Amino acid sequence: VNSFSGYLKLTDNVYIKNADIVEEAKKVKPTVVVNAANVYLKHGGGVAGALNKATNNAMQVESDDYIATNGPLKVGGSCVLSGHNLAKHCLHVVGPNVNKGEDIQLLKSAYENFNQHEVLLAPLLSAGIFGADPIHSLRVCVDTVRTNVYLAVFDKNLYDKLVSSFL
Ligand SMILES: O[C@H]1CC[C@@](O)(CNc2ncnc3[nH]ccc23)CC1
Ligand SMILES: [Cl-]
Repeated sequence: VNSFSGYLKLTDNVYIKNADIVEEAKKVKPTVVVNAANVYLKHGGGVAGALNKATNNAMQVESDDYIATNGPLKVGGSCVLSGHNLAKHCLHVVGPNVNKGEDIQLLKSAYENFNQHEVLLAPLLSAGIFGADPIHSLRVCVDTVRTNVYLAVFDKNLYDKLVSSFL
């Protein structure tokens, strides 16, 4: 039993809700919140910009030190950093950005990072400003993640389409 509330159950391990991931994280304080990161951990917009804003830019400050030490992530890769005031940890995961021409096949690799954590609050990877089809992202999530994932979908119209089209 966990404290996630109001989710629709899609499969044994995948759950979905129309919610602002920032507000969900503040309420639940999950062990892991997933960020829709880029390889430079520049949290300018989308989910990343919103999460970082909610940390009063502390996420960005920590991220800049991480990059200065380690260099950029790989597309499809991840790193674990602090969750600041939102969660114990933030798993920064880089899905492919279609608006940069990146290979959508890397979306499966990106979701594999979730399997290193027993329970996560997450957005749909490569959705929104990353330009992928969110219906496809949900399919890859369900077919790749085996740990317990609670998906927050900001857009109510999109949430309803994801549910009604889910096979
Ligand atoms: O087009 C849709 C695709 C999924 C998404 O859910 C991605 N972006 C977010 N997902 C959850 N919480 C959030 N807060 C700010 C941004 C944000 C919405 C756009
Ligand atoms: Cl977005």
